[PDB]
Amino acid sequence: GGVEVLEVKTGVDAITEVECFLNPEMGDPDENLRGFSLKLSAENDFSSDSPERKMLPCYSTARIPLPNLNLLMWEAVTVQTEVIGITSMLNLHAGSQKVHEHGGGKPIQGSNFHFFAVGGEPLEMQGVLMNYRSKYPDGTITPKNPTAQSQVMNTDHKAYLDKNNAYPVECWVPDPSRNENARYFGTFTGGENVPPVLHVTNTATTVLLDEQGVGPLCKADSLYVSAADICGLFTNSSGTQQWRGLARYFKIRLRKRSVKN
Amino acid sequence: EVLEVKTGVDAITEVECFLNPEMGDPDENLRGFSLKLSAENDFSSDSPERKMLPCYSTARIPLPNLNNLLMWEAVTVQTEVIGITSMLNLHAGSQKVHEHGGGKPIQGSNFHFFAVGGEPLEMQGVLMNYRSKYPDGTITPKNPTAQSQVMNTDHKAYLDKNNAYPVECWVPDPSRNENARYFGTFTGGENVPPVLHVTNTATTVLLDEQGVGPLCKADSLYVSAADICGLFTNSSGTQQWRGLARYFKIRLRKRSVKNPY
Amino acid sequence: VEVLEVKTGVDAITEVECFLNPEMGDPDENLRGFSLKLSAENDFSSDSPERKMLPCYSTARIPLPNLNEDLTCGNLLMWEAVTVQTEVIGITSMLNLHAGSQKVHEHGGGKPIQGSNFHFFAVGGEPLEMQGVLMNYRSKYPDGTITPKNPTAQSQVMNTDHKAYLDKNNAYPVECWVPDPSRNENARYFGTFTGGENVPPVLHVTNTATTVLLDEQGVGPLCKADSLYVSAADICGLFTNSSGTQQWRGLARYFKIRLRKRSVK
Amino acid sequence: VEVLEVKTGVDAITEVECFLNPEMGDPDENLRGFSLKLSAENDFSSDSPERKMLPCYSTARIPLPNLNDLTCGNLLMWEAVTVQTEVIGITSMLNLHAGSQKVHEHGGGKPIQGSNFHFFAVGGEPLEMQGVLMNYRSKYPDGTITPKNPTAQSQVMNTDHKAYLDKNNAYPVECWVPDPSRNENARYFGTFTGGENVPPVLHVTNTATTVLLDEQGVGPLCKADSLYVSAADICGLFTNSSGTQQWRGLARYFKIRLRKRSVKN
Amino acid sequence: VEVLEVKTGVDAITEVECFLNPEMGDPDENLRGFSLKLSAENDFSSDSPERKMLPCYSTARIPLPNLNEDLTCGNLLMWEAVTVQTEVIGITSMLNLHAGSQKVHEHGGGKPIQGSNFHFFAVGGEPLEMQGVLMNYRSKYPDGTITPKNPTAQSQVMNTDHKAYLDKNNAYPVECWVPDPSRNENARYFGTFTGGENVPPVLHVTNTATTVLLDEQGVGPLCKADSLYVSAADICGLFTNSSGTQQWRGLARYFKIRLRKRSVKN
Ligand SMILES: [Ca+2]
Ligand SMILES: [Ca+2]
Ligand SMILES: [Ca+2]
Ligand SMILES: [Ca+2]
Ligand SMILES: [Ca+2]
Ligand SMILES: [Ca+2]
Ligand SMILES: [Ca+2]
Ligand SMILES: [Ca+2]
Ligand SMILES: [Ca+2]
Ligand SMILES: [Ca+2]
Ligand SMILES: [Ca+2]
Ligand SMILES: [Ca+2]
Ligand SMILES: [Ca+2]
Ligand code: NA
Ligand code: NA
Repeated sequence: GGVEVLEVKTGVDAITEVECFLNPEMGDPDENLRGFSLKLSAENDFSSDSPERKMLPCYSTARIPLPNLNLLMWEAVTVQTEVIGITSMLNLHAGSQKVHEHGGGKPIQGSNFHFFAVGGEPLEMQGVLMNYRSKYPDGTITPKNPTAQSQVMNTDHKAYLDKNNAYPVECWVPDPSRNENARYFGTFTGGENVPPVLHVTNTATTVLLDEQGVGPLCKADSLYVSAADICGLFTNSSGTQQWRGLARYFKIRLRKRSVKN
Repeated sequence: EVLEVKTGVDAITEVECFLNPEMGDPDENLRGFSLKLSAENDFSSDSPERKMLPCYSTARIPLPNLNNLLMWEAVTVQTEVIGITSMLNLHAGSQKVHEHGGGKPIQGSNFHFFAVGGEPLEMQGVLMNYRSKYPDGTITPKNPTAQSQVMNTDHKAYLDKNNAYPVECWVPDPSRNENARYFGTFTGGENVPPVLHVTNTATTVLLDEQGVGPLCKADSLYVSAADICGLFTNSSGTQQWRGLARYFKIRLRKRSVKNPY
Repeated sequence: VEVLEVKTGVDAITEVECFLNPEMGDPDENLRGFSLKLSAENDFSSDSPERKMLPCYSTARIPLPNLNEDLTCGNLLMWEAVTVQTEVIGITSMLNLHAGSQKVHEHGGGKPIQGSNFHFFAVGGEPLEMQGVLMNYRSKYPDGTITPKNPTAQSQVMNTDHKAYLDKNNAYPVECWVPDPSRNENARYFGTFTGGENVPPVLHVTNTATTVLLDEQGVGPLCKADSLYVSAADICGLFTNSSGTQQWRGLARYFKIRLRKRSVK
Repeated sequence: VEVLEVKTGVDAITEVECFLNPEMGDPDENLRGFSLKLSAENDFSSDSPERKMLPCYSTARIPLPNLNDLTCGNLLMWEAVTVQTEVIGITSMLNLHAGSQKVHEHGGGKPIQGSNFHFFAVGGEPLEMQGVLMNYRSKYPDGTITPKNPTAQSQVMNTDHKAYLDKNNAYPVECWVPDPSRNENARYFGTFTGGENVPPVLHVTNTATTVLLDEQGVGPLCKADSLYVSAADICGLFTNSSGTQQWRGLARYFKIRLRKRSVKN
Repeated sequence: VEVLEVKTGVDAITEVECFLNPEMGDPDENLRGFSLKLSAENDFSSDSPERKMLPCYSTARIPLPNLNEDLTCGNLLMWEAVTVQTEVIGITSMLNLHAGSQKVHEHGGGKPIQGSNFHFFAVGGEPLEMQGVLMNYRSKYPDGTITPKNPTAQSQVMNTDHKAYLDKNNAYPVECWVPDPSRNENARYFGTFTGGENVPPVLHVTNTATTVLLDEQGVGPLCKADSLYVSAADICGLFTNSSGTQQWRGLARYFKIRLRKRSVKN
């Protein structure tokens, strides 16, 4: 969302600044519950595990188009990123189960995953499943023809994050054996009672240069941003639980680089 | 366009202030607390009272008139949350932890935030529930939609008024604030312990990557804060936010600039 | 004070070593280091805590080797505090789970001390400057304590009337006062508050750790009238008796402070 | 091995990439990456865990481009300089719909949580291990390699229990640790976090590198042109809807950068 | 000391390696590394813990190459400890949840070791200097222990009468004594106490970590009488038996210390 691209060229020197956000793809079970999943089911036998599409958070991604240009290529040098709306979880009056008789609502808590990537091509993913026998729904892209080895490392499960709201977060991780032309960062914190801990500051910049001083190079003059920001579980007054996600901001600086094809 | 730092005898000034917390102040005696929290309101019928909603605090601090032109440049800040030991009173009002025990400490979700800028803090609105009906005397996202639960770029505001912008509705906007520095941490959960450090030896440098601090437009500095420490649980089981004031000491220097006009 | 140069070498350096005992309330002669059992659920309009229930800040004034014996030589010296090594004394005493504490379950050991804690020290050349802040401005504080006077609802946030020196040991309740960040130009203070029923005490000891007390201009606290001021509060958590009653437990703090002679105008 | 100069030539650098699958017990063909359900409350005199209940260390020998023989010219060995490593599949624990006990009526499944151990090593020879037992009287199964001649002293430090991690899916994690008295030619890193309610906390990034050079600037030297990687990544316990519990493990990726080093022998 | 290796190379350097066993109480011959089960709720006026219930500090004197035939010199050569590498041994043993421990719930695995823990080591040129502090000054400590003498209520805070040397292994209860920050001029010590009934043990191992033992003047512990002292306490937490009874569990600690010869003022 909100993609803005600015190229400034003075002679030899060309800079592009990209600003955008990615909305989260938590499942959106109805139009009013944008940012949430469908309520979670539980205790499905591994042999009869058929999760509904709207229950499954997916990775977010966007292809950002750059000024269409040894080759000259756009090189991503820095990123500033932030999770947007962390204070929204201070609403304990709407929908959440009371913590006790006469108390306020229960904060969002529980397992969470915060992840982003910036690359010159789609993020390369490796599939790993909790249960290889899970039957995934139409509209998801999940590991093809999985086996019990898919519960550990099965090198058959290679994919590109090339479609928004399609690759379930539970099925896929960034592939550390690939991604030579992207930088990715994620933290998984698991557990029923895990507190969300989120920091915001406009003073943080991540440098995307590798050990040789080279950033992601934008093949075919396109930049890819990717995210997943599952903040935890929202517990309804009935006890049902729904994932809650938040959008992620990106500001990326790129420069024009002459490079070996 | 920034030129050189002025290096006279009177080229430095120090500003000190504190910001009181704006938790809701539900009666004349409960300054620093919110109204007791409601719970389990349907998203379609969520009408929080004003005194239940903590707000961001801010102050415009007028600076010596200087005047192509000189502007005050904020270089460092020392800041501290004031009165953290008041939470060691476990005899007053709080529910016993168990039969024969002391009162329950303040605990639960918290948010600690401050900013220093040369202009008002720029905010982005994000809601837990876009259908919340916010009370008279609050400034909340205007004409929100389900997209306001994720990122809706319509929701831009300046923190220009005290006791107005609820913390649950607004975050510092990472797409703006070019002339401010902000820092916040949200920690969510029923059982989160407050962890607060005080020392007069800690300094935050406000200079950006180019060595430039916030520049005080119109010879005014803006400080902003929110310090929701957690929930106070009354002996009845009702819960109220507790906030604390924030101290600021800002060092500024005179900076020559080309009038940007 | 206009600060000039550090004085040279040999006897230009002194070390002060001391400890501060904790002031937790000491409800009987056998329970030194503990508070009285905590009360709970007092209405804000009828909150009258007993003295022995209220931990207080510890403080001492340490007299330093006399400088400026030669009053009219026109070269004025003050001791400058440069470094401190400090730690909490007796942290392993909390491994006694056989005495007094409630069993964790049938046949189990005693419950460890845990819960809200506050660890704080300061080193200054004058008394520590405090700001009063109350949970409940209507609290009626007992004889023997020094607490914010004539408080109002504003005293629950920031009321600038409540300024005091930490000028008496075992008198200023920790729950009423904090170091004032708007003052203390001639002291350094450090504190961490961790609140909650189930917080674990986490305490580190090492004789290899040093805190430098010099400010941004390289100047440490300057000891007015050849006096060094140490202050502490080390509330370790709550001790839960077999009945379920709870008492604060505190421990002493050690200080080793290195000072040098500083010329001043 | 006496090290001489780093070689700087054209083919002086190589990269090895691999992953190690976890060895959690694999109690049936469908439950790769899990252990058998845990037994509990076995007397120390009658503790005989089944093989499928015991997570084991993973290890592999990685062959390197052949160098070299003192009679066949100059001596060269690969030196491991850096490693990039991470745990693969951490997001799979976001499946709370399959198998796991509901957290409460109408709730989602219980996340994997509880005791965990994350460990890796890179060496020029097999990892050297020291045996330590919870209970020296534990009878370990066919197919495992456990401390030989265990005694009560094996519950603390029995220097008899020395082994090389030279076999995958054989050395139970609960019986063995890396030996800090050996491993002169390897680097190892591990963290154990124990408890019923411990949250898994796992970071991934392709920007993180661990330098394997020692204080003299020397990395693991790959004897016989082989590198050894070792891992254990027990992520926590999976709680079935019945209340039974199973360990869950995940694979570990390694990318190791090596350079050619001249050596005397 | 379970095992000791002392190597003095051609280059006037000594490397000392040892493993120091924990002293948790050892209530029977099969429960090495554990304490006796804990008692609870003893009145402060009737608190008489049994010896086997009380973990004690571990210590050993390590003999070094005897340097000075001519002890009657104004300058002496002494061993100077420069670095230490240390590790807690056997942390993965706590992954045994099948033996002895109470089930977490019906059909579950055993309860992990958890609760209060203390991890401590020291390297010195002489015995570790200790300060006594008691939870309860009226505790009656058993035969075979060395505990603060003639304690008073001040012994529950700081009573400077309680000075001791850690001069006996398996004798000084951890609950009674701490390293004395007012002494130990010729030793370095490091400890972390984490208290609480549900605390998770968190233990890291790596052979890449080294602690430098030099003071601010670049001088390490100087080994008086050609002896080095290592000291430890590694209480990992409580083991909960299926009955509900609890026992401390401890682990051994490895030391690798590098020393050099220093000419010093007699
Ligand atoms: Ca599909
Ligand atoms: Ca690769
Ligand atoms: Ca591209
Ligand atoms: Ca601060
Ligand atoms: Ca302004
Ligand atoms: Ca009396
Ligand atoms: Ca008495
Ligand atoms: Ca030959
Ligand atoms: Ca060795
Ligand atoms: Ca050895
Ligand atoms: Ca080899
Ligand atoms: Ca001393
Ligand atoms: Ca000695
Ligand atoms: Na008192
Ligand atoms: Na196996």
